[PDB]
Amino acid sequence: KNPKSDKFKVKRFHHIEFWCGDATNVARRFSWGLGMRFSAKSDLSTGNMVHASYLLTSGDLRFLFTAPYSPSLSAGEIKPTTTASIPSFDHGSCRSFFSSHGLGVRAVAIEVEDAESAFSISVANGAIPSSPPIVLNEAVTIAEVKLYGDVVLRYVSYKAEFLPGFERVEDASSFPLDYGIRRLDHAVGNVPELGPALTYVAGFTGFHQFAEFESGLNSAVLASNDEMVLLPINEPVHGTKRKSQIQTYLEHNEGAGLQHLALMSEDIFRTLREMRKRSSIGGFDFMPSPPPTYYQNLKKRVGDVLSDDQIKECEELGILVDRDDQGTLLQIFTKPLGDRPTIFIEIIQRVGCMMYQSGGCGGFGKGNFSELFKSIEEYEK
Amino acid sequence: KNPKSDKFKVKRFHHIEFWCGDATNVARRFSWGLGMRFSAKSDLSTGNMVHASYLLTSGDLRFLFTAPYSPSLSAGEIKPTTTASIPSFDHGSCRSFFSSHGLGVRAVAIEVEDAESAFSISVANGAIPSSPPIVLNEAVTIAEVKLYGDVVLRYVSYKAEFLPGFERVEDASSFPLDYGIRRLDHAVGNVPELGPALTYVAGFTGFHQFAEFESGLNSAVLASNDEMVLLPINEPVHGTKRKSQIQTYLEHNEGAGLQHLALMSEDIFRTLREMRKRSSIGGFDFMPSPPPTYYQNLKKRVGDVLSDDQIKECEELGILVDRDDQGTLLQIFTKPLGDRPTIFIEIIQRVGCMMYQSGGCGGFGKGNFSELFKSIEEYEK
Ligand SMILES: Cc1c(C(=O)C2=C(O)C=CCC2=O)ccc2c1c(=O)n(CCc1cccc(Cl)c1)c(=O)n2C
Ligand SMILES: Cc1c(C(=O)C2=C(O)C=CCC2=O)ccc2c1c(=O)n(CCc1cccc(Cl)c1)c(=O)n2C
Ligand SMILES: [Co+2]
Ligand SMILES: [Co+2]
Repeated sequence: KNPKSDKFKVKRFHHIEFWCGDATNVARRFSWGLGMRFSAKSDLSTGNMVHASYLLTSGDLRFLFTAPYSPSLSAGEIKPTTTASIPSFDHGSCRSFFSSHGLGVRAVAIEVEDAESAFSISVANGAIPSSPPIVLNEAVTIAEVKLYGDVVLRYVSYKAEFLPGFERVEDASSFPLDYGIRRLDHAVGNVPELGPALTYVAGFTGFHQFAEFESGLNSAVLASNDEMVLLPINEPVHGTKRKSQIQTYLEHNEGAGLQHLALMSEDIFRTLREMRKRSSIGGFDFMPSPPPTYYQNLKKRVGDVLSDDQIKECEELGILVDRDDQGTLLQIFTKPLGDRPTIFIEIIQRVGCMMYQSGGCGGFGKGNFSELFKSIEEYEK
Repeated sequence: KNPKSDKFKVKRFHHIEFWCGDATNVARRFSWGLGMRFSAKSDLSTGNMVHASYLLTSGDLRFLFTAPYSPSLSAGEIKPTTTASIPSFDHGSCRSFFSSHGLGVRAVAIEVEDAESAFSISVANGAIPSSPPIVLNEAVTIAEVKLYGDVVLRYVSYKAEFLPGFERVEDASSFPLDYGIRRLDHAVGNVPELGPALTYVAGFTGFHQFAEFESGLNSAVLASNDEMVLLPINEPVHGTKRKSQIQTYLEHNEGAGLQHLALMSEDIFRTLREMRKRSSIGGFDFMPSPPPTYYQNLKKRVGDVLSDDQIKECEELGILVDRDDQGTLLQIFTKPLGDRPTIFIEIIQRVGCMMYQSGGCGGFGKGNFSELFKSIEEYEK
């Protein structure tokens, strides 16, 4: 059931912005590790005396890395005279965010028809304002409201190239890396209490609960009208044998924040080959692979969807597989992206639900908590 | 002339420590960009609840990357009960350093016979204490005094593996990269006033001025007894046509600090091939190459030292060449290592001065200011 109750017209995930201490080093690491091309910049070389911002792209996926310069460079500016390309940016907010949380996501940006209207309606329906709508060069409107913790939901809308004041990156420094990642599938928050977080966000968006079919968490998913903007939220379950990983997150993150970003690949096998090649030479590590019993058990679970060779390829790469009543999901998780055991990345590919492919086809892999548990006890023998 | 006036016995550069916002991402970028192996760690997985510290090595060169965790993880500790592996580390100092200066060098560490004695004698001769001598697991003593700005000179001494509490890195995550870098040749500070900085440092070390043979700077070099610890210092020259790059440093760095690290390669040609291969896929960029007239002029300057093929190879890679009365220097400079136009890296190889090779053979390339200027006007034609 989908009541299509969005209170404003939402299109797609537009970008994810990381707040960094040094944007250069994070962006270059992420570019090599994920196969994303350097596409735009806003920094000293473009006249921005406030913040350094570098954009990586792979398909429709946009990762933005931003860090503050010394406030002294812009001490004479006021907001009417600012050289920042992102008017919501604040030196003090950025430094406090990074000191409190370490490296992580500041903004989940969705593209909307009308960012001023999206902001107004949101705030009229309980959203905590974070940055009022601002029109950039009469072409792009950007607005921000609080999502959870210190993460904002950012609305962007275009009259008709990333943002004004950003410049396309020079051909020489823009090496066309590509490991097959194409778009952001979903973005997941960790919170202390799922109920109040769900009520708040669903309250100002009109996003509906996405139908779902001892692990330390309860979770629910909010979705836009066409279920292409997907925002799951987790809360810890206390009192378990193994301490909840959601609670460990909240502790090391200093509270709520973005837990993982799930990136859709058009060929998860090639993506994982390419990423695993680079794990130990500057890229990303992956969680420990499931035992072979897990892949033995795949024949019964997904033998109508994956061949024996396609299953062996999953075993080669540590890929996980889960199933809805509608589709099949292949997924794998990286180790944390930075120093703290907080944010990580999920690579996914979905099979089925053709009409184009409907959002969320195959679910989010929650059946893999049980199957992993079973397979490890089965492998123990 | 070398009076060998060291006030304590100094051995060699031991390591360079960067203070970071996220040590993971800087270290992984540096590892790939410079061909340095992950060798040791001190972090949550080793019981360190205070800071994440990752060590990269290439030959004798040691780069340490450190960032603070949330203070809440260690809120119950006191210095007698600390889990930090580096007792001088302070959350507030690290955050203030990084917020003020961005990514850069906090510690220039030299190995000495006796770090307690080195500290005491230093302070008795005017050094500003920064961290008193502390004995780690009865095996290693570490002490720190102020060098310039917020950079410390760190003394380390061993009774007889990097530091106690650091663990050797797992074979799988320790990929044996190597582009030919072997040791730190020199470490260079930028200051507002060269005279008072020279007097201070030479005053508490007994380091002597290293003999030297419109560019925007004045500089001098301090050296240990065998001239293997080399610490040049720059000050800006004001009132030039082109604004001094030293002054630009001081402005963007919020004052004095480490300007560049010069890394000796045992094969500068292979190092630069390997680094330039990776410039646009996560590694380091290099300053713009000199005009072809510069390499035409190399035949007259160094034709007795480099063949025509070895010169063409310099032109291929943008390598610079300078000459002492004693030796020849090949050098090249990276673009800034991070967001701000502050710290950069120099790759060098020295030819001559065999006895082993004496320190500083060939100088520091100050003749290349004139030769670059000449060659660009010559290329203009
Ligand atoms: C993130 C994630 C998802 C996911 O995407 C997600 C949503 O998108 C929607 C909300 C529910 C939800 O979880 C699905 C399955 C997962 C994981 C996962 O993170 N992990 C490792 C956990 C782990 C493992 C070992 C020790 C610790 Cl402390 C912790 C798993 O095993 N599975 C099976
Ligand atoms: C760092 C450096 C050295 C060096 O190692 C050093 C010491 O170790 C000892 C003290 C003197 C000293 O300088 C030598 C030569 C250099 C550079 C250099 O940095 N540069 C680029 C500068 C530059 C160029 C263009 C615009 C701007 Cl704003 C700025 C050069 O050209 N040469 C020729
Ligand atoms: Co997920
Ligand atoms: Co130098």
